[PDB]
Amino acid sequence: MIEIKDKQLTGLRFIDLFAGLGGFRLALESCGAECVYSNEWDKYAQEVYEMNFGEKPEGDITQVNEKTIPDHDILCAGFPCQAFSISGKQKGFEDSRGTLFFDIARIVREKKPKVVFMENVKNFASHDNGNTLEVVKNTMNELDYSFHAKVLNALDYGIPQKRERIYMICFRNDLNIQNFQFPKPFELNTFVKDLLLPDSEVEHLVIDRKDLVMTNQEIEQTTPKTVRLGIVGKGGQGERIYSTRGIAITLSAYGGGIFAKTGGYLVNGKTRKLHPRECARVMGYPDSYKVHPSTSQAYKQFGNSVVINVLQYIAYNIGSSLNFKPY
DNA sequence: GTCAGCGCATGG
DNA sequence: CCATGGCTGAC
Ligand SMILES: Nc1ncnc2c1ncn2[C@@H]1O[C@H](CSCC[C@H](N)C(=O)O)[C@@H](O)[C@H]1O
Repeated sequence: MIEIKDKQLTGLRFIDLFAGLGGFRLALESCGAECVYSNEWDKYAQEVYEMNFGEKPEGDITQVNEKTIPDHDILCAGFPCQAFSISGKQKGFEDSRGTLFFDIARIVREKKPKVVFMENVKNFASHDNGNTLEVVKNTMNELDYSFHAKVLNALDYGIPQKRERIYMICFRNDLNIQNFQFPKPFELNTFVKDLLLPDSEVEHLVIDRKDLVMTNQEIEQTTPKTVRLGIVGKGGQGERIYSTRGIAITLSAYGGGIFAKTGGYLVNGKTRKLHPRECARVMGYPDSYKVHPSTSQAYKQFGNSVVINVLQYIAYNIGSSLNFKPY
């Protein structure tokens, strides 16, 4: 993560829905806001959260009466993406994992917060011939909010990962906010090779396979794109090998392949997958964040999360717009 | 609960 | 043509 000296959000409160690791929390707290409620039902997510923040998130959102919730100013929520991802069955709202959005709607109507800030995958904006996005747009307008959405590739903001996501911000109609804007991009100056650990700590992650085919030569100069050097088996998800001089591919939570959830990389002549910590780093997490003791669960948790750095820049821009109230 | 081989939509 | 991003069955 980046460091914010001008704390544009001091004195405001928010809630953490579908918390996971608490990615939304680090982002907002670094700016000066305060967390007053949280909610996440996965047994293990509940453990890491407690370990790093010191409180236990409430359970199942579908059975929590909306009137218990504390008063707040910003509702943070990165709802489930398996029903909308380009790697799935694309069942949208017909999937019981796809109807969460409406519980958000339910909560919003009662507490009328100043800002709603959500996140989801690139394909959300194109699913069902574009109908799905309209539905979120119209429901938000009807509840008296404005709607702002855009797709941002992580490599345009300092993190070497090809992760494209749609971000959605909604201000309450009576505040009259007319100058919010999405941060401007910049040149990358960090690559996969600048975050790896020493060879003595990753020795157990190596893999020697004899169905290894080489389709390209290792490059000699840095670039901001994924460079495939080889393949194993048939070359499907988790069977592709890239270079440490380019950038990482999207980390996932239920992935397959011999190089599951992270991908394979050629390091100093040997091929291997990434360490939980090297995963924490390509997601922009700080070396002080204690990860879960069970390696397996740790991989899944990272593949489900958000990048910290992008959430930060957008967070700042939000506060700036709320703070401009001239005579 | 963990592992690994898959199979096809979408965007050039 | 060419490359990327969860589901399902096995123990
Ligand atoms: N019905 C429900 N009630 C509560 N939490 C739920 C839920 N359905 C799914 N979840 C949890 O929703 C999360 C969505 S992914 C979000 C990750 C989070 N943004 C990050 O910063 O790490 C998963 O952890 C899932 O276990």
